[PDB]
Amino acid sequence: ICTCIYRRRVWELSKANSRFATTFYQHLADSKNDNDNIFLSPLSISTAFAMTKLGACNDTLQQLMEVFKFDTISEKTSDQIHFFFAKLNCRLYRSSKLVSANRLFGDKSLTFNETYQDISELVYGAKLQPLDFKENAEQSRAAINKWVSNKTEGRITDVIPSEAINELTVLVLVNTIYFKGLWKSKFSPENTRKELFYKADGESCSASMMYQEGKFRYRRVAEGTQVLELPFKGDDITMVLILPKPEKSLAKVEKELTPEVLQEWLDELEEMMLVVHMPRFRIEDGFSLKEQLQDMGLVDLFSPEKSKLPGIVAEGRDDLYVSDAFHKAFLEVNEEGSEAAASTAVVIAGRSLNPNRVTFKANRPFLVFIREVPLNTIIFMGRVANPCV
Amino acid sequence: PMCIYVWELSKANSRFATTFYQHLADSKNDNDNIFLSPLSISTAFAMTKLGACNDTLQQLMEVFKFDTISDQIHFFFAKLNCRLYRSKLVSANRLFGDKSLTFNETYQDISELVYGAKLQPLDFKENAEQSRAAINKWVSNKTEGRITDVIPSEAINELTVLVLVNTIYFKGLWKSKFSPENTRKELFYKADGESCSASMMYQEGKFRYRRVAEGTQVLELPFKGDDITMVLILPKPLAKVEKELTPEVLQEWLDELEEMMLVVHMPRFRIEDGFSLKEQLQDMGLVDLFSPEKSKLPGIVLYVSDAFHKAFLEVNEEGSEAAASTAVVIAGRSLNNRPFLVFIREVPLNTIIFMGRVANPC
Repeated sequence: ICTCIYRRRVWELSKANSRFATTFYQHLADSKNDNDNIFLSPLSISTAFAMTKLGACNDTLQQLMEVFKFDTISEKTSDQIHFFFAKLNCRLYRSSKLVSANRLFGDKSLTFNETYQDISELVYGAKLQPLDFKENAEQSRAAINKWVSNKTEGRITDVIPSEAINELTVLVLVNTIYFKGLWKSKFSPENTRKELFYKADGESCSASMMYQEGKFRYRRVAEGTQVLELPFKGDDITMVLILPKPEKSLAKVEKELTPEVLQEWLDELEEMMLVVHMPRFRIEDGFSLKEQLQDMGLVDLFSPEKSKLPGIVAEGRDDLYVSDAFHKAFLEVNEEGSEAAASTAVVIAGRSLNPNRVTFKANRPFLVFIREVPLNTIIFMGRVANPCV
Repeated sequence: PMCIYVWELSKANSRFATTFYQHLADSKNDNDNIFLSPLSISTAFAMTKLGACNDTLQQLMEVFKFDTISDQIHFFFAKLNCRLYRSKLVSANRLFGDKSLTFNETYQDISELVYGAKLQPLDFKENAEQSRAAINKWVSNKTEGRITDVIPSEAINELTVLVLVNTIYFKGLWKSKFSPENTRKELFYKADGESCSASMMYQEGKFRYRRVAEGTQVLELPFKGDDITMVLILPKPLAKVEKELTPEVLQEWLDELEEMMLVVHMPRFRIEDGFSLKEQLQDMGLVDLFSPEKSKLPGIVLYVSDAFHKAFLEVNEEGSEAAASTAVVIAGRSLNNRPFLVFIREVPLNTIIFMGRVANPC
């Protein structure tokens, strides 16, 4: 945009968004078997719900502000949050594509308040779309899924699974962020070799390991955890990997992740000339945020008995509540970046490199982050626990 | 003339190129970068050839591989040169002989018509040093200021008869220029246990590539006229390809190149190298010409005493400039992970004109 209440601005909100991001990851991770891959965008989640908060009141509002940690932005009122999001968004959605598919669908004569409509449209770029859930749920589901697959250029198709929508749904929320980007320092396909990945428990399996030597921001911190930042073409988006000393389990790294120690690691990285080895991997993960969030304190927005949602009116039957909330994420990373494999081979001539150069061999499970650096905003988060094919 | 005893010529020449390289390579150490122009050396000696005779003429015909294609060779070399000097590829040839000696007419007439070589009088007999200093000055002008010292110091003395000189100079712009904005400095740790600073260039584009046998990468960067080209040979992360380099090999590699897209990283550097042609040439077979009691050289007014060579190359963002001379001195006292191969070839006539080894680019 660039030009009911509870209680630079971009730096404050990025911090809030990061604390939620860590906590939601730690919970989601806690819920899972270690050999499972995780990948999700906290920013679409915090953004989708900050857009939804626009219509809530009384206690619903009060806890949205609290679950997503926006209440950490001291001396600010809930309305102020949407200005901060307006700023953050302007900047974010200016060889790095960031496409945000985000929407609130609903209809059984659900009329959104004029201003809800307008601020969602202005600050979040969302449309609050009337969809006939009542008479034709299957076409409604199909329609939603088609809208997302259009926004995400064909990747992320089955957002809304099947049964989750039917002639009883009121409002459903769907969000994702799509990123397509090329590596700053591409790997050459001629040095992609099958090697052994050593799983969280036990199994050795074959991943296609990529290799390159280059200058990257790296540091080896406490308990031998190596942090490494690889960048995309155009130095504002980077991928940060975290690989623990093989004695220490990643699981433990997850458990001790404060956003504060995450930052502390970033400040300890320096440009350094090293040898990189990391698998090519595809991670796709999608889910209903609803149970996860409920368990974290977001109860009232989903309860027909408790949802204070002034923003939306229905003729007579006012017990409007968020029936479901879905989120999917897809990452396919290879030698070129997060985009189409083209056979760009690489020839480096005239480089004699020091022995006793540090090696980075992510051949055992590691965390992944996709960080927007100027804004310091975590766009994606994950754990490549098994890239075997 | 006395004692006779195009692609064909290009082939002959190339066979000498590689064979000269290996003899020069094994006298050097792999830490050394080494640069020369085969074409210059074969030009200057195919010019000295018009004065030789009996066994010397034969030995010259046999190590500069003209034997593979006597008098007609010089017709062919001017034809070759006619198809070759016309974006800056230029040559110059010149004889500097003693002011008092009366040089043979017909010798001088073949030299000018066939090679563009004029006889210029100098006083070797009495004012030797100003004469060698004069020759070096001609070379500088004809190589735009790059080959400056060719003739050493103590080579020309009171008894020097003729100094035959050749010059080639090239300057060309890249078909795809490397942009300077993203040229990166970085430490090159040379095997002499030290870190010297290098400056690498980066670009991405379609280039004729092929990773041939044993994983050796071969890359051909074209210059603007698409006729002169730079070929790089990089080993799979050494001396090996040098010891296996024939004109055959080079052809086969260049034959299986594919137009593919790559990211190229190559250092911005300048390399200069100079050396006496003497021993290598002799034990390649050319013994008689340097050896006083055997050198059958009638046609000129006589033994060759020592030949000297020097060359220059500089690769940069916009293109590269290279230069070389061979100076054959007739009766003057004789004296004197890292590396990749570089070839600057003219494709239509397969003329290797410059050839080298780049090691240190600091």
